[PDB]
Amino acid sequence: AQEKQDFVQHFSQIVRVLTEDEMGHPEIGDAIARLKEVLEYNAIGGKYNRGLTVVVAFRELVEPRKQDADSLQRAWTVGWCVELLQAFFLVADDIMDSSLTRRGQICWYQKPGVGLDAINDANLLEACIYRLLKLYCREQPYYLNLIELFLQSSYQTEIGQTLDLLTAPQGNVDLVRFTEKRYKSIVKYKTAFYSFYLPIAAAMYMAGIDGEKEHANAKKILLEMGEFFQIQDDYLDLFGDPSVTGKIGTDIQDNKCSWLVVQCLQRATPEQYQILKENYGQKEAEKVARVKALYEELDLPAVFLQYEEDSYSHIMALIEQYAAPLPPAVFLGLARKIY
Amino acid sequence: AQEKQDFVQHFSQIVRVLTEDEMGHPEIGDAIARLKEVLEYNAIGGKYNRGLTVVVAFRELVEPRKQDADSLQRAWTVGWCVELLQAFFLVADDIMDSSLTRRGQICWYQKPGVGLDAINDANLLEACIYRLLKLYCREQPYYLNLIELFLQSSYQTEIGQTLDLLTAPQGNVDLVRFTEKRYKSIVKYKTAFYSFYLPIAAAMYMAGIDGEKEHANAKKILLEMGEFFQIQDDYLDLFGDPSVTGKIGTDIQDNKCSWLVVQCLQRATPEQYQILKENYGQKEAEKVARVKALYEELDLPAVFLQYEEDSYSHIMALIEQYAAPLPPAVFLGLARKIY
Ligand SMILES: [Mg+2]
Ligand SMILES: [Mg+2]
Ligand SMILES: [Mg+2]
Ligand SMILES: [Mg+2]
Ligand SMILES: [Mg+2]
Ligand SMILES: [Mg+2]
Repeated sequence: AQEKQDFVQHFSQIVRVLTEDEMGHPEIGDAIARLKEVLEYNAIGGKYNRGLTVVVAFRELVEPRKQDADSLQRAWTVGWCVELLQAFFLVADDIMDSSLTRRGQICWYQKPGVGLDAINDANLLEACIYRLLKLYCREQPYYLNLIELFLQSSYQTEIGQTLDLLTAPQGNVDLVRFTEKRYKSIVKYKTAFYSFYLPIAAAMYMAGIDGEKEHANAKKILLEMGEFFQIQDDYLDLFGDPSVTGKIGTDIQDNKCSWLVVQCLQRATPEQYQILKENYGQKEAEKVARVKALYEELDLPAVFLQYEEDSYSHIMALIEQYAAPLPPAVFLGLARKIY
Repeated sequence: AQEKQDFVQHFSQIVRVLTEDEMGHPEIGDAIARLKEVLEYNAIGGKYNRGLTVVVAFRELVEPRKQDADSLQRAWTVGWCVELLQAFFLVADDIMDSSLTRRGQICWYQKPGVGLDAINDANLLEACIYRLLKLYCREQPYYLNLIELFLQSSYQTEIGQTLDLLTAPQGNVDLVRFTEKRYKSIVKYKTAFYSFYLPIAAAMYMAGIDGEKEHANAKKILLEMGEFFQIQDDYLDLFGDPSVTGKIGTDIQDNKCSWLVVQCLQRATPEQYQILKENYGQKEAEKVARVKALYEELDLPAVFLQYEEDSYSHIMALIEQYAAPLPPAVFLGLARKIY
């Protein structure tokens, strides 16, 4: 896009401000050096889809007369705050899941000499958000709105992550917990709210669009798009092409409440339920092959393609009905890239 | 005191509001049940010194005409927010230090079926603070002041905890890192700011006392009292009577940048430095006996008693000079209980 350029470049000033700006407090140098390393390792390396969304939406939503360099700089900073929310979640999630890599890189907590100290580094990444907001936006009228937005997004992501941990406890294989309401509930709180609501809502407040109806309306579209994003992600984990996706999938081995397995449990005969009690969550490849096979027997990819078409119409209907007074392009830009 | 009563009782409504109040969202019941268990296990069981300080100071600072039931209830809620900040730090710190117990109880993360999931429970306890503030204080004029106070206290505690992790890395025995400036720096950020500034400053904002000079002045007294509190705590860890303290100390075994060992390193001859390189951080009891012995050879407890008297005069001088326009009783209440 026309913006990715400026977005990554501005990370350097984000880092300058967060480290240079306690330079008149030398006794904390050594911890501020470490915060620089946490930031650099964890905030950089993604695609920045969520950060950039804030910027794109800011550009589509704020009257061009009010888009000076200072404004823009604030929008780039809020974008980065979304990225940092992200980095915080991911560093913590990787520790909890005992992950090895992320973005095909070694997980921060696995780096020699980091280990569980990453719990504190993860907290710091979260703290940094509110530092940047204060530094860049304290005089703006949407300041407190943004602060509350970021805290509510965290709470919701956390409540979502609880549901996820209660549903899929590693070692307590119980496919009984994997219902569709549960599934949709986890996605909503854990993924959709911060991934699809947070960034558009942030741009909105920056634009002065702060009414509860406007936000209720954007939220309806965006949680629905988040649910599709994640279902598509579950589907693609197994049936995607790794070269295209950049991802080699392991949902089955990791015991996930994937959409695929919810669907499968709704469509299994008892023999199949047991075939799935037998192979769900084994590293061994033939056990994994066996589950995939079961998924294909029951035409789950045809189910997915059907779901993908229905949901596309549904989102477009939602847009026609709830976008206004926002430009529909704000939503459709995102629909086009996810679909 | 005349208040402890009401403070613990009000925890029940804190819990009601944080769990009943998403009762019209059933799909998240099971996670809200878990949040209730996190709250109950981790927020209860301390002495509540920091929570109660908010309440005591609110009572000493707000004109009695403005202390209705609603006001008081808000002060009890902010007290609890300080307790929850606490609980958040402690649950996370125990995971990072691999602690077994706290408050002679099993650490939350060690409870069967919790483990590293406690990272998310700890984050939730933090989120709860901002939920309570919104629920109880959003219409008050000090709302945003409090929010910023709690976020800055966290950032500072975290930066402090970084310094601590960089200074005393478990397995990288290097007494070289344990200087006095370092020591004082860790205490300040890691302990004093949230333990002694946060609660008085919170009561201040609730009282309308929001000027930067007033807060700079309270901070001077309170960081100084925090430094004494912690030095006294380091001293008592080893030389305190466990029956009186309720604590059996293990700073030496756990490789701490204790005040005792900073002092010792300033007063060691090279033979002694090596005796301390030999015994600092061993579980084995005679190695511990050996370090204590070395501390007594160099009259560290006489050093401590001297420090305790000097610092007492110093705090009183600080109070005479920086309390106004607050009632000195706000500070002296706290001086009396710590000294
Ligand atoms: Mg994960
Ligand atoms: Mg996870
Ligand atoms: Mg996936
Ligand atoms: Mg500890
Ligand atoms: Mg610690
Ligand atoms: Mg101690």
